[PDB]
Formats: sequence, structure tokens, C-alpha cells
Amino acid sequence: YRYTLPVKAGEQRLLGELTGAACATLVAEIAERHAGPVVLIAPDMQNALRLHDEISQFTDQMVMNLADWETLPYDSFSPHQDIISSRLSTLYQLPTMQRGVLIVPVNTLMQRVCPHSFLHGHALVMKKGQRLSRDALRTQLDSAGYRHVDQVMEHGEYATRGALLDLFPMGSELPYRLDFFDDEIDSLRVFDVDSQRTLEEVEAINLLPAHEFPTDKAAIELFRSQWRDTFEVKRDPEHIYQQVSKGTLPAGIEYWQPLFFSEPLPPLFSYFPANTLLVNTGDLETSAERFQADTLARFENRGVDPMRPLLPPQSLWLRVDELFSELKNWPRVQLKTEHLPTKAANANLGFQKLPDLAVQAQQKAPLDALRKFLETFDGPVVFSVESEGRREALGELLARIKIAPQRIMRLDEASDRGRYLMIGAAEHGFVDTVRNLALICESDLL
Ligand SMILES: [Co+2]
Repeated sequence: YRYTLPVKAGEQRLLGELTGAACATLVAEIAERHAGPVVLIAPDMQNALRLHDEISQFTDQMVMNLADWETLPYDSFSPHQDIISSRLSTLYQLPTMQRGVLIVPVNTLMQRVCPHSFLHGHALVMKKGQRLSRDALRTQLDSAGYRHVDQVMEHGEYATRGALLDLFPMGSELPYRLDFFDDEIDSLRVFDVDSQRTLEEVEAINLLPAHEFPTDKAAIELFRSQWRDTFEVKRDPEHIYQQVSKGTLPAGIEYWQPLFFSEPLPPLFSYFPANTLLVNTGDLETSAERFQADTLARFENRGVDPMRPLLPPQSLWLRVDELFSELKNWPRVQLKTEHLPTKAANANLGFQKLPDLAVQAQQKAPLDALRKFLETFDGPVVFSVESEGRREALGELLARIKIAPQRIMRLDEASDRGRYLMIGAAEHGFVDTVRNLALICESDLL
């Protein structure tokens, strides 16, 4: 390899001369080289979701996103229950993550989180044949924040119907149906929410709390006390204090999350294993500054409602200088598009933009540009395509100029001067001039 990976706290490596999907190939390579997890910091949400799908193409290591709440700061609305489930799962497993890539956008990385000690402290496991009564389980579920419904359809719900208890654990893809004989769990079975029908039997399940904050009697008492240390209380029933005191979670309650905890919310960095390598794209400083400014604007413009006085931004988000202070504890690879000058910490990787390969599909000399490239380029060329199907809108089309792409799911399988086919989300291609390989995505042809 043309670069070593940084290891010391605060030690940077800058990799330059990147274009298109090259970044995704590099994060995949880094995750494969690094014994330990990799946390990829993307400048914003659009890039983080793009990078998730692209990196997945080029590695068989797990690629996960820490899901953002997807509300704006001090939103009048609460996050989608599927997002909360995904976040709780990801946060819960993060400290023991050994390999793979966790992608976190800048805005998300700056948001303070519940402490891992809360997740584990409110977690529940149960096993078949284990001594649990339906009534005993219900009381734990209520304190854990779960909502008692007649029929379970969403995460964070449970239903008590006769001798059964249904529940949809936060942090689980599926819901479960438990039957009880003699105050022990007779069985646990996946079930399907749409048909409400029992499927496969399972040995055991784990549940996480229904929110990223406690909502039991003690936490409500804490919330009330800390609310009074901070804000006024009005009598009106639509006042946040009044609602939470009655056991009701108002929409948007997430932005008073700190009031449910007796200590300040930690940085997300507190979850990262000691052997974590950071990687980032874009301009982390300008992205962080833009978010900080954005979060202040939300505070200033939304802080005028006497029913909903807001906590200061520092209670929920790192300042930019705090973010860079946290970053100093970790080795980081910075991925840059530009050609870098010679420096101890810099390596250029040799990716260049593809030439003009655009088709003039109104037939004159239509594929003339693709043609001349394929005849001239004497390394492997790998076409990239979004589906297993439309691998033939292209692949049947490539049989027209004597190209029959062999197909692989690994870049390192492309030997010699072969033409190849890959399925994945890679948006734009490149020419790796060091390895002498070209990737061509559909978007480069159109
Ligand atoms: Co140079």
C-alpha cells in the first residue's frame, strides 16, 4: 500500500487525489486493513447515506449508520419509532464492536447521547422455560417505557391478550409472542405484525428501553426537579412539565432529554472502543461550524413559547471546539479530492476522472466515446450497475460491441485486461492510475 494507517491519538493521515466512488473503495480497504472498528464521519446526512450503500459494495464487513433522529433541533415532533429502535441497537453494540464501519454524519456526531450505562441498566433478557409471569413482565415493560396497546404494530409496544404477551422490542427487527404456563415462559415466537400470525420459535430475546431516556416514576421525579432548577412552570395542561408529570410524553420531548438524567449527556465518543480508527470526508470544520450555527438559530427562533421553554444547545450538542478536542484522542484518516503536496502525513492515491464517455443515443456515432476508451485502456474495466436485473440493460448492450463482462463481487478479482460487471450503488466511476483499473458507473455513460 502507498500509505500506512495512523495509530496514535490525534495522528492524521491525508489521502488525496480521490474522485467519485474511490472514497467508498478506500473506506472499505481501511476497514479491512485496520484490526478494530472504523468510524466514518461524513459532512452531512446526504453523503452519509450515499457512503453507506457505496462502501457496502466493496466490502463484506458490516456497514452501519448511526441513524440521526431526523427531526430539526427543538422540533415540535418526535422521531420515527424505527429510527429510535435502530439508534438504540447501534449505540448498545458500539462499545464491543470489533470490526466494520460505523458511519456518523457531523450533525449526529456533535449531538450528545444517553450514556451506555443507561441502555444496559434498563435492558431485559428472557429465555424459554425461565420463571416469568405475564403480570411480572408487564410491570417491567411499563417502567422501561413500553406502550400498552391492544395490538402490537410498532417498536416500543406490548399487548396483554389472555395468556399471551406480544411485544416489539426496541433494537429488534421483529416482534415476539410469549406464552405463559405456570409463571414461566412456555415459548417465544417471532410473529408478523400485518397478519398477526405466529412464525418461528426462538430461544431468547433482549429488549432495550423504549426511549433514549428513562420514563419511570423516579425519572419523572428527577425531570420535575431538574425542570424547576432550570425553568418556570405554568398551570396550563399543555405545559411540558404538566404533561410529563401525568405520565404523558409530549411530541418533541426528545429535546429535553438531558432533564431525565442526573448527569450531563456524554459525547458519542464515550462509546467508541479504544482501538477505533476515524476516517472522514469533506471539510469537518466548516460542516461543524455550519451545524453549530444552525443549532443556535433553532434555539433563538423557537425559544419564545411559554409552554415549551428550551434547554441551551450545550446541553444536547458539542461545541465545535469541544468536537475537535474529542477528535484529538483518535487517529484519523482524512480523505481529500484534491491533489496534495508532499508532506509527512500526505499520500496521493492516483484516481482521476473518467474521460467524456457520454452517449449520443440518437444514433450517429453513438458509443464512439465508450468504444475508443475500451480499446485504449489496457487494465481491467469494471462496469457498475445498481440492480441484478439492469446488469443486462447494460450487459445485453455490451454484447453488441463484443464485450461480455465476467461478473465478480470483489475488485481484487479483476485481473489483467478483463471486462467486468459489479452490482451496487456506486454513483460515479474513476480511473485508478496506480492499479491501472477503471470503474464505470451507469451515470458516467448517461
Ligand atoms: Co504532485
